[PDB]
Parts: sequence; C-alpha cells; structure tokens
Amino acid sequence: MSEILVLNCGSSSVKFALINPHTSQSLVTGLAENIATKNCKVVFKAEHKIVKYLENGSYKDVFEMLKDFLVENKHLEKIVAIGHRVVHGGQYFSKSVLINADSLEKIKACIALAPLHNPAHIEGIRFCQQIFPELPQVAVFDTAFHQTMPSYIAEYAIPYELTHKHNIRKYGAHGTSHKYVSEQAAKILTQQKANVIVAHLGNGCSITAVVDGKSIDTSMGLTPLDGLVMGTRSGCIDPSIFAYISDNLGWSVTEITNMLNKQSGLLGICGHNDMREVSQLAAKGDSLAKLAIEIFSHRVAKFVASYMIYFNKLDALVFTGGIGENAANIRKNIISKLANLGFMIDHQKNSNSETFINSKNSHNIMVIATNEELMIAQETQNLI
Amino acid sequence: MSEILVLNCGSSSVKFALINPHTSQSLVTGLAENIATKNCKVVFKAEHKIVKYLENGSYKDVFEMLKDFLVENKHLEKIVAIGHRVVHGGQYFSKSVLINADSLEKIKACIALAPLHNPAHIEGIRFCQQIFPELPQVAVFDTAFHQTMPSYIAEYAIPYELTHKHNIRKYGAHGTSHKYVSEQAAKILTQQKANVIVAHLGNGCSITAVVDGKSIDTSMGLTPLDGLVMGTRSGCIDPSIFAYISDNLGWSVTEITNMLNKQSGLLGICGHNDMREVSQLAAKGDSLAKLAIEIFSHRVAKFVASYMIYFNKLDALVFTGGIGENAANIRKNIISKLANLGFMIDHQKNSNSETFINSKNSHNIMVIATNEELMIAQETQNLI
Repeated sequence: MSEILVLNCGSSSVKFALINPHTSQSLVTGLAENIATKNCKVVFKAEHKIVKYLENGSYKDVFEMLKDFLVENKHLEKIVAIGHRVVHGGQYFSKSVLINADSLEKIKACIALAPLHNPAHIEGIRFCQQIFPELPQVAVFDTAFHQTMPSYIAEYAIPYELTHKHNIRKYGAHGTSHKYVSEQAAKILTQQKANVIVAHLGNGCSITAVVDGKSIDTSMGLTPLDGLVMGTRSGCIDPSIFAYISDNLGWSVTEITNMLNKQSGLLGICGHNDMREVSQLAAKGDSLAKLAIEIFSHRVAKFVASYMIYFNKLDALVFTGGIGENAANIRKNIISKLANLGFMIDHQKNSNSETFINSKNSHNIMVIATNEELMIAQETQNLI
Repeated sequence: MSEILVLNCGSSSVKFALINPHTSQSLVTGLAENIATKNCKVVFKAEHKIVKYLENGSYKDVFEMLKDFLVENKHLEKIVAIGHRVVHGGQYFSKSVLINADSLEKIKACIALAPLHNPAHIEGIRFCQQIFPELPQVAVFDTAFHQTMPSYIAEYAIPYELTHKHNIRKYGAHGTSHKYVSEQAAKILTQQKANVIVAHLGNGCSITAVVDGKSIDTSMGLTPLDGLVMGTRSGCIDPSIFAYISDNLGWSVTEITNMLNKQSGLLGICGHNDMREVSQLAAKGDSLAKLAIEIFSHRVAKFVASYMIYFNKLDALVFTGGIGENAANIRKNIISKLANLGFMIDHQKNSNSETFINSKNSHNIMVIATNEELMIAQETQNLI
C-alpha cells in the first residue's frame, strides 16, 4: 500500500504524482502552475479532475495545499518517501541518492551547471523537509544515465583546465526518460539490454544512442539548451553568434543566452512553441510553420543518422515524449528524411501510434510512452 | 600562355601565386608577412626560394616589390587578370564576380560577417586598382559554394528577425576547396557530377555533403569557428558555455570567443596545434595526444555518418587538405570509427595516399589534393 510522492519543481510550477511502486499505479497526478502570479492554480487529477485557484499563491502555499489534499484524501499516511526530479547532477552522480547534507551540497554546486533548473529543485526539497519532515527523500538526476558516455565523446575540444578544473563537458539530460524507455524497449524486444536510438520529443527534445543498455552519446550538452530544435530552445548553433550579436546589437551574454532558451526553437522560427499548433498552422498553409517542421524534423534525422555509427546492429529507433508519442505527422516526416538509411514507415501503424510503426523492409521503428514519474518512484523505493 | 595573379590579402600579410589556368601550373608562389613591422619580409618561391627583408615596409611597399619581381622576371606582361580570395560573401554572392563599384559595395556590406578580413580584402583590391590599373579583377568567396544549401538546412532555430534582418545563419567556408575537390572527384568517379562527402582537414577543418555537384550541408557555421575539431578552434560546442564562463569566471564575450578560436581544438586538448606533432607525441605514448586524436577523429566520423542521409548512392568519401592528404594514421583512425557504416581501409593504399584507399568491401574512400589557388585562377579566367 506504500506510495511515493514524485515531484518535478520548476521556476513557477510543480508537477506531482502519487505512485504505488509495488503496483506501478499512478493514483493521483497534478500540476501547480502560474505560481506567484494572480493566475496561480493547482490541478488535481484523481478519480475526477479538481482545479483549485489561488490568486497570488506562493510556492509555499502550493506545498501547503498539496499537503492539505493528501491529508483530506487520506494519502499522507500511505506515503513512505518523496522522489524529486533533479535535472543536473554534474560529475557527482551516476545513480539516484538519498537527500542529506552531502547530496544537497552537491546539487547546490550544480546550480552553476544548470542555473535554469537546479534552484527550483532545491527549493522544492527544502519545502518538503519543512512540510514532510519525517519522510526520506531521493534525488533522481536527468544527467545520471548519461554518465557512461566516454571522454572522447563527452569532452569538448577546449583547454584541459576548462574541462577538468571547471567541469565543462557534455552531460546531457532527459536521462530518466532515456533510461526508462530503453529498458522498456529491451523488454518488448525480449533482449537483456537495448541497442537503440531513443528520440525524446516534447517541449524539450533530445536523442540518445544506447549501446548494450548504456548511454554512449546524447544531444543535449553542458545544459538542456543544446542539440535538437525544441519549443523555445535553439539547440545546436555556432558559438560565433555571441560575438556577432554583442558587437552588432550590443546584447549581453545573459540576454543572448535567454533568447536561445526562451525565444528560439519553434517559437523563434514560426511564432508558436506548441508543436500541435504548429502542425495545425502548417496544415492550413502557413509557410513559417511548415518551415519550422522541416528544420525540426531534419535535425532529428541528422542526429539519428550520426548515431548509426555506434551500431553493428540497431535494435530499434524509438519515439517517445509528448510529440514522439502522439504526432504521427512528425514521425512520418522524420522517417521520410531517413529513407536513405533503410528506415520506412507503415502509414496505418503510424496513424494509430502502434508499438511498432515500421514497414516490413525497415529497421524497427517504435513508439513507447515514457513514464519518468514511475521510474523516479522505483528509484526512490530502491533506496528506502 | 596567359597568367592569373592570385591573392589572399590579409591585415598584415599577402599570400600570392602566379598561375597558368590552361596548363594548371603554378609558376611562382609567395607570401609577404609582418607588413608594416620591423620583421616585414616577402618570400618568393619559383625555381628556388628567395627571402627579401624589408624592415617596416608598407603594404604599398610590399605591392611595389611584388610588381618589381613580376617585371624583373618578365611575368607582368603575361598577366591577364587578378583573382582575390574573399572569406565571406554573405547571401549576396553565390558565385565569383568581376570587381566593380557594385560588387565592391556588396563586399563592403559583408564586413560584419568577417570584420577582420573583408576590410583587408577590399584594401588589397584598391591597391591593385592603383598598381595594376589595366587588369580586370575577380572576387572568389569561401562562402559562395555553400549558397545552394536550402533554408531548412542553413537556418538556425532562432527568432525570424535575427535570421533575416541580421543575416544570422549557417554559411560554411572552405567553399573554394570543396568546389575544386568535388569537381576533381567528378572527373574520376562517374559520368555525372559527384555525389561525395568531402572532408577538408588542415589547420581549419570542415566537411561538406555534395549532391550532384552542389553543396547541400556543411559543418562550419556563421564563421569558420563551428563544426569539426581543428588546430586551435573548438568546433561544435554548447552555446551555454558563454554564460557559464561569464557568470562564474567573469570573462568577456571577446575573451571567451578568443579562447574558442585560438586556445581550443587540438591545442586546447593536448597542448599542440599541429596535427603532425600531435601524431608524433601520441605515437610515443602521450595519452592526451591520443585523446585529442580520438576526439578529432570521432567528430569527423559523426559528421560523415550524419551526411549519409543525403545519398541514395554515395560515390565516395573524400579526404583533402594538409592533414587529409598526408596523415595516413588519421584517415585510418577515422575510417576505423566508420566500420559499422560499411567503410574499410586498405592499409598499403592508405600508406601511399593513393587516389582510392578503400578495401574491397567498402564505400569508396579517396584522397584528392586540393588546390584553392588554381580554383581561384580558373574562376577568374572564366569571367574575363
């Protein structure tokens, strides 16, 4: 009957789920958003949906409302631990860990590496210590899975001292998703270990080569900004743009970096960050939306192609994430761009988002739902 | 019997060659260095090498000395035109052009794209207008060849206004070498234009996908900093490194960019920028030199793999440039990493850098010497 409270704390949002690790069931899921604004609200999804508005609600208010809900609905007594999604564990963590003085010190040190992510994770952990004092807590790092990437792949071609004294290298992210999905792939294919390429396509997008079950290369970088085109993130770009923009427009590094993270990607190209809206606009003939789809899909194809280098035999190309799981048109586009590499879609299977969507003469092409919350619950249960 | 004078006019240097476009023969080559300093000197290489020192010689003094040499050795009368290398032609130039007020205006508008070179190119042209008034002049752009890249490939995923108002996109470079080499490959391979991937590996390194003789994708970006690992340039790196260094170490955009351009690449990794010295050190057992070679070679292999998407049938992978033409160990290492993609080297053919260096069961792998000065002479001849 034990449950794990799973959290993903963001700058103005808290995503939560109550999961039974023994049954793998998600009993309650929810999302607080627009925190610290007049539009603050918390959506609870249990048997039925309940939306609770809290004008000007703070992060602490949100946690108190979450606790109130757990108490009133008699979940608090069943909860044995809290698992936190933490984006960046730097070179410190290659697996999940209990939250205590040491791990917290390290998570704090990694703020430098993921300044747009780790502060909120830590704030969440602190609220939980205050509000659920007697529960053990676990951190599950989106960089952990990628810690197996070898130096010749992960390191950049920069001064030794920057690499080693300042820990600058490729870390990747979405690790929990890539781990969960690649393990699911091996299970479905009845393999002990997966040899797959996993494309996690959602608001953020990344892709990872998994060889014998371990990440060997991945698209995000020092931070989740790098690699694929995303909702508001640029992904790959010539570092020369900093000097160019600074010299010519006078923007600061902070301003340029904010633009790459918040005003770029699909949003920058066509004016919409939501791929669903972009698809609908493109279908109606919007030229920029159509272009955004081409740039997005072509870059995914280029990464898949590049990762073929790692495989004597590729078990499967796997789609996951909000877009990967649901957007048949995007999967079709990416696969059409991979025709020369022996990938081919079965349109009927694709339209239904089946587990396998490839035709007969093609590498396996799979659609697998990610479940980061369940993975976090399991990682957490393992440590208590 | 006619001759073309080929120039690369830099801020403190003039590289020159006298070429017969019809016989393809380079009659004289040379380099003026340290112009307007105590150590100003001009090297002339014809039958033998001659070094002429000219303490504090002006850029104008250099040109008069060049003229004097061409008069004294009876070359001047045979010269029919002057071809100028221009590093960046933006979106204005997709081919070589005769120099006139119009084209000069356009070149001037590209200054922001190459702020340290395009001015020196222009000044050199003006010196030539004064000193060789009778001769037609042609500009040949390192960026022109890549102007066939389609927008969904060349554009970054950034705000529309940055792309279009401010011309921020991938331009690539080494265009004159990629064009010349793919042209040579076409003469050797089949009846049609070449379908080849060209890896130009020298002090700068870039790789290009050429389909039916036209560039469709290439590794350098806005400037020649991006893409492959090079002697002192980082190539690809997470843009997030700017905020990290600026915020944590307090460096300026200029200092960070200088670091990526001048202290990175092989030099940054192992302490040596010259690939020959890196190879020699690695061969004696230096593990960092070995790592530098692994990082360098793997990145080339990743780009080759990524470019496979463009080809129904790849005609050849082609190595060129100072390293590509001469470094058998480096080519062997790169092809080694491409084993899963059906590339295999023949060691004895590789040892002599033969036209074909692949073994029996392999895509074609070639070594073709580049000759950018000849290409500039041919482009120039074509317009006069």
